[PDB]
Amino acid sequence: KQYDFTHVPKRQGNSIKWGVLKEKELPMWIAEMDFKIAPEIMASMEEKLKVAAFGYESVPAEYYKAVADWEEIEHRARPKEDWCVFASGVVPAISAMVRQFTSPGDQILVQEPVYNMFYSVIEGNGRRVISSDLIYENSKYSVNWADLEEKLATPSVRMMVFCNPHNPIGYAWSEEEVKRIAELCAKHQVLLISDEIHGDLVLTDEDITPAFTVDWDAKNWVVSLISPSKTFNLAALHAACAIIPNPDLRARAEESFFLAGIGEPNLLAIPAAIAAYEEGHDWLRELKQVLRDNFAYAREFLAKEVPEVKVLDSNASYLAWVDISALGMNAEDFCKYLREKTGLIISAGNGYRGNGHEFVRINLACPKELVIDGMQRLKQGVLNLN
Amino acid sequence: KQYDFTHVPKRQGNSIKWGVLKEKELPMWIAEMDFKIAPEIMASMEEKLKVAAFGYESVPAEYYKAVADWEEIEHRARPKEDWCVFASGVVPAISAMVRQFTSPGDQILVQEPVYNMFYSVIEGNGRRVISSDLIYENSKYSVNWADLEEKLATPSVRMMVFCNPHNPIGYAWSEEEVKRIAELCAKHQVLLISDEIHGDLVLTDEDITPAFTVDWDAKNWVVSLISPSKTFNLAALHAACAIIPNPDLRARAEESFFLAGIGEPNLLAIPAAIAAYEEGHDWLRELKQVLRDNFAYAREFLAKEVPEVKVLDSNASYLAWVDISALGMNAEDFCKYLREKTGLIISAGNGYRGNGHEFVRINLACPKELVIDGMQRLKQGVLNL
Ligand SMILES: [Ca+2]
Ligand SMILES: [Ca+2]
Ligand SMILES: [Cl-]
Ligand SMILES: [Cl-]
Repeated sequence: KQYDFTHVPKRQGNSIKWGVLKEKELPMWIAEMDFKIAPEIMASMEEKLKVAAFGYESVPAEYYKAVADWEEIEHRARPKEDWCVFASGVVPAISAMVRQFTSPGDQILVQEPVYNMFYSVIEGNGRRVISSDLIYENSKYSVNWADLEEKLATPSVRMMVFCNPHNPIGYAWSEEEVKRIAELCAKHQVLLISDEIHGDLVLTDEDITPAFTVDWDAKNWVVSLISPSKTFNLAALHAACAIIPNPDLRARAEESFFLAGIGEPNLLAIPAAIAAYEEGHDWLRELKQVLRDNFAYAREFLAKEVPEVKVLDSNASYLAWVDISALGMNAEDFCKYLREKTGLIISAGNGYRGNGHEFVRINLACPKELVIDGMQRLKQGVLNLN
Repeated sequence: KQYDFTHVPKRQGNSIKWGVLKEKELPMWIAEMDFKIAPEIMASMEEKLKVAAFGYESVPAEYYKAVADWEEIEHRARPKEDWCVFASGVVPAISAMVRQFTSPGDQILVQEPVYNMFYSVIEGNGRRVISSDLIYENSKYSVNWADLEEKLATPSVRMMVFCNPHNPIGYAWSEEEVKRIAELCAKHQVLLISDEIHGDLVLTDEDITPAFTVDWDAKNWVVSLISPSKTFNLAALHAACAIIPNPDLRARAEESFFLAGIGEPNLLAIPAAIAAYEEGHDWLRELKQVLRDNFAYAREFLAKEVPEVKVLDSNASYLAWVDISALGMNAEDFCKYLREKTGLIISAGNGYRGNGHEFVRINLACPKELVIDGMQRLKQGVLNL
C-alpha cells in the first residue's frame, strides 16, 4: 500500500474515543477512524501553520472549486460552484436551517432508525420529530412510500432530514429512490435536507445520488450537505459545505450560518479541506479496500462463530449494523455487559430509535488487528451469556 | 527582545486583512496583528498535528485550569474552574445566548459607539438594539447613568452586551464602573454579558475588572467572555471561554453552544489555548512594550504634525480612535479618499454607530516601521484635503 493503515494514531489525552479508558479496553463505538490521515492533508496543515499568525479568513473560490472537482471525480456529479456555501459542520448547518426554515412546533420528518443527532437538532430546537419508519423484514430495510407521502403531505410537516447514505443502516439509496423522495418533498412543499456525509464511503460498485442532481422540477427544494470529516478522519477540522441550487434558499441558509457562528473557517478548515478534496483520491481508494477487507472478515467471522447475531448487508459507511434480536437482550444492556466482561466498547442501537434496541453499531475503521481483537471479544461476550 | 515584533507574517491568499490589496497598500483596519504568534503556542500546535488523526475532542480540566491560572496571574482575579465553559468564539457565544436568554422582539442594550458585530447578532436574531449612548464631551466619553438605568429597567430590555474593555474607544472600565453596571443589571433582572476579549491588552497600570468578580447576588446575573484571539493574534483559532458563576445559567449556556454547533473544540483549540494561557505571559509582556511604544509614537507624531485630528486617550486595546470631526468629512468618505490618495486603509467609524461617523479607527498592532509609514500617510491625507 501507498499509505499507512496498520498503525493506530496516538492521541492526546482529551480524545473522546481513546480518553478515559480502562486498561485494555477497545473502543469501536464513535464514528472516527483509527487511521492516520492522508499525508497530502498533513502537508497542507503544516504549511498553513508556518504562517504563524491566524487572523480572519475568507472562504476562497478555490474551496468551492475543490468541492465541485471532488464530487465530479468521485461521483460524476458536478455541482455548480455558486450553489456552494461553507459551514463549519453538517449537524450545525442542519440546526441553523431548522431555525430558519421552520417554526417552533412544526414537524420535521425522518426515517427511523437514523442518526441520533437528527433528534437532538430537531427536538433541541423545539421542533417535533415525525418518522416514516423504515420497514424491517427479511433482514433488510425498505420505505413505506404511501406512509411517507401521507406524512409529507401533512401541513405541519415542513422539512425532511434525509440521510443519504443512511446511518446507521449503511444504505446508499438508489437513484430512483433519491429522485422519488425529492419529487415527494417538492410536491408537498417540504424542504429536503440531504445529509450526504457518508457519501464517499460507498463500498460496493455503486455510487450515491446527491440530492443536488435531481431534476429542476424538485431541485429548488433540496439542500445537499457534505464534509471531509467522515471520509478523511477529520471530525475536529470543522469544515463542511452546503450545496443549495435555489438562490433565495441559499442566501437565507448562508445568513443562518453566520447567525449561528458557523459560517467562517477556522485556521485549518480551508487548506486542509482543499487538500483532501484535490489530493485525497488515492488515499480514499486504499481506505475503501481496507474497509472491505475488515467488513469481509467481520461478516465471515460472525456468521461462522456467532450465529446469534446478524450483520446487515450494507453498501456504505464504515459502521456495521448488527441485529442482536436472537440474543434476547436490549442492546443497551448487552453493550454494558460486553464492555464489563470483555472491554469491547460498541454502540447500542437504542439511541437511533426505530427498531434500534435490537441492534448494535460497530466501527470497523481501524486496523485489521483491532478488528480481530474486537470480533474475538464479541464472541467471548456472547458465549459467556452462558 | 526575546520575541519577534519586526517581521510581518506572510499570509495565505484568503487573508481578509492582506488578501486583496494593491501593491503599496497598508492595511490598518481589521483587528488582527501583524506579529507572529508566541513560539510556545506554535510549539503546541505542531505537537498536536503529530497525532495525524483528528477525531472528536473533549474539553479537559487542564483547559479550565489554564484559564483560571491566566486570570489569576494577569488580572489578580481567579475564577472557579467550575464556572468555565468552552465555546468556539466570543461572538458566536453571544449569538447563542441572545437566542437562549431572550425572546424575539426583546431589546438588547449596548453603549454606542461599540463593536459593529454586536448589532449584527442582535438584529439578525430578531432582537432589537437599544443604546444608552456614551456622552462625548471635551474629547472624552462618559456614561449617562440615569439613562442607562432607565433603559435597563424597561420591561422589554432583557440583556446588556457590555464591552469591557470597550471597543472601539479602548476603555478599560474601573472596578466601581463594572460593579455598578452589574448591580444595575441584576436589580433590573437583566443579564450582563461582559465581552472581555480585549482584557489582556490594558496598556496602563490599570487592569480590568472581570464581571465574574462582582459580589453576590449581582454575580448570578453575569457572564464573562474571554478568548486568546485578540491577545495572541488567534482570531481563526475559534477558542473562547464563558465564565458563568450561576450554575444553572452556565449549564443552559453550554446547552445553547452545543445546539448552535459551537460547543466542541476544533483540533487545535485546546492545546493552543492551553499554551497561550500557561506560557504566553512573557510574550504578552513584550507585546505591551511594543504597543505602548507604537501608541506613544502615534500620539507624539499626530499632536506635533496633524493638529486637525485628535487621538483619544485610551488605556486598552491596540486600536486607536481618532476624532476627525475637524475635517468636515463623513468618516466613510474620508477613509475612501485616504485609501485612494495614500494607500492607507483604516476603519471608518460609521459602523460602530453612536458618534462614530466623526471618527476613524486605526490598528497599531504592527511593526514600528508600519506605524511610522501609516502615520505619515495619514498626515499626507489630512494635509492634502
Ligand atoms: Ca461495475
Ligand atoms: Ca468455531
Ligand atoms: Cl421557508
Ligand atoms: Cl434567562
